[PDB]
Amino acid sequence: MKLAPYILELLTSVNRTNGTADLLVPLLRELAKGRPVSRTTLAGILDWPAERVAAVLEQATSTEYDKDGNIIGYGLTLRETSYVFEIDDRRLYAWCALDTLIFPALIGRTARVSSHCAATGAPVSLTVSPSEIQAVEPAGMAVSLVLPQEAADVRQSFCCHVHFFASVPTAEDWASKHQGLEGLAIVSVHEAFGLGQEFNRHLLQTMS
Ligand SMILES: [Br-]
Ligand SMILES: [Br-]
Repeated sequence: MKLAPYILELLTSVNRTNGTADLLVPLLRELAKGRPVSRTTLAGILDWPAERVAAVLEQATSTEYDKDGNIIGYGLTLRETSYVFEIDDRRLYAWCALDTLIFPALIGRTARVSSHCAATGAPVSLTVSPSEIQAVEPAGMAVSLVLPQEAADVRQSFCCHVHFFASVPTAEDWASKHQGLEGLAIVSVHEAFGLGQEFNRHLLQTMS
């Protein structure tokens, strides 16, 4: 289907005033190491004053912190979710299915991704590299999409509705009971991977 509306609103969400756009890729590569990331440490990687890191993170209200106040989660997270994202034998997590498709290209790693079907609980897994997906199991895997909401925080408006499914027909039966979500749509995991590629392409080009 025509996914331009999802690309557009996802980009608008990160390019929004005080958006995450320019800190997102450096933060994700830092979290991919598997350790908490201090705000001060992130500021030096970015060469931003502390107040700028703070304003971005303050707007990103779903950012996850540990007991020491360090960053442990923003899309990619050290805190368990339904989306397992394993790099180099380190088990990390992601906030939603589409995140697992986007991150490999941004952090330059291949991930073994696993979850369960949101409609049936069936195990699903695949290998996501910067350029391709492989070992899609089961092969007909599907993803749900919704329209990101203006100014809303991404995780409650978008992430918590963006799931893996065992198949497009299973997913479409599930969707038929959730028509109250804005712009709900079902795509194959391949089409979702293509959407994330377009997101990443716009993201990287709009980066200093
Ligand atoms: Br369209
Ligand atoms: Br995002």
